[PDB]
Amino acid sequence: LELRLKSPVGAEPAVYPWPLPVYDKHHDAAHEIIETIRWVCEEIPDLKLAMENLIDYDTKSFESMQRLCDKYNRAIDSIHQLWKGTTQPMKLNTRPSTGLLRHILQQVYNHSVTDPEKLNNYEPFSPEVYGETSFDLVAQMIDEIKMTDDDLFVDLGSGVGQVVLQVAAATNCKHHYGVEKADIPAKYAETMDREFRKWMKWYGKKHAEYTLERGDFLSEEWRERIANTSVIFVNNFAFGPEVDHQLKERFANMKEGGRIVSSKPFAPLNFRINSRNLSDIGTIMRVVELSPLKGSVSWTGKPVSYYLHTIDRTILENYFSSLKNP
Ligand SMILES: Nc1ncnc2c1ncn2[C@@H]1O[C@H](CSCC[C@H](N)C(=O)O)[C@@H](O)[C@H]1O
Repeated sequence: LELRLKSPVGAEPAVYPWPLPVYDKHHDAAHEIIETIRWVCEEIPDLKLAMENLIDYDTKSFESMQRLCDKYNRAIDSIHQLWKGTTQPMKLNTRPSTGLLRHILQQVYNHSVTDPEKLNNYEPFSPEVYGETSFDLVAQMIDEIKMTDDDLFVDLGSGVGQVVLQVAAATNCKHHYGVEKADIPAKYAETMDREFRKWMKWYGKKHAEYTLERGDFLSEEWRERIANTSVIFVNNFAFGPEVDHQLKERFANMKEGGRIVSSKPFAPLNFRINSRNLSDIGTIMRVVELSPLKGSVSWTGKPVSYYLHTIDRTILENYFSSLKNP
């Protein structure tokens, strides 16, 4: 006893058991199905036409849901016949739109994070405190911090890996990495990885290369990896002064133009270079606050902020030039 959705591009159908599972208070498989059909309709205008010709969905009855799926599946067959005619088939090889990606990542997450409660079982007041950066902040990061095929992206402390997946889907960096130390999120990230590749194949959408790794970003191996990374993302809000200090040491080896996006600044925003602070990491970076997304508040009730650091040794060079002057 099952529900099936055919892939728009001929991948293996998506199959859902009955009764349909629930993911949390605001997400279940029934609505995932309905939204998936909605989104495939956005990918294919012709399919959207066929679906207009709409019905009552209850989400409680098998026959009603089996009915909805059958109507979608029949419309998919016909579109597939259309593509055998003269009609150009949906272009493959494209990136998903923002709206489609959101849905894809929610879907991947719901299928991968089988017990979301388990992510809260970290040692409190430690660097392992878990918190998820929202899809919208990542989207803003992607928009403002323009990346090219020259860039290498790393999420330091990548959790279940969903920041990496979003960036990999939206940009053409040569490679994207996430590294995560804790067992529970790193275990989930393995399923996130498989579900992402599967679902992206299912929709016929491409992503850049990425790897999700278990590891410790303070390790010897990671010193060099960090030095060669051009865009670092790091949700360091709960890392603490010790870990932040260790990261500063790693960042001091980065190249000009290297960028770090973080939820807590690595240097003060008003940094004034002088004779006492010569070795502070502030001597080699510009730090700006990224614009808050309209009406977004933190647990502090203040607009949640992220910070962009750009490696710029020009700061230091200019100070030393000034010392050869009046
Ligand atoms: N030394 C270290 N190496 C790898 N991961 C670390 C670490 N110290 C802390 N972390 C991880 O950093 C994560 C912070 S939560 C942020 C998760 C994700 N990047 C997001 O923004 O949505 C936690 O999972 C914690 O385990």
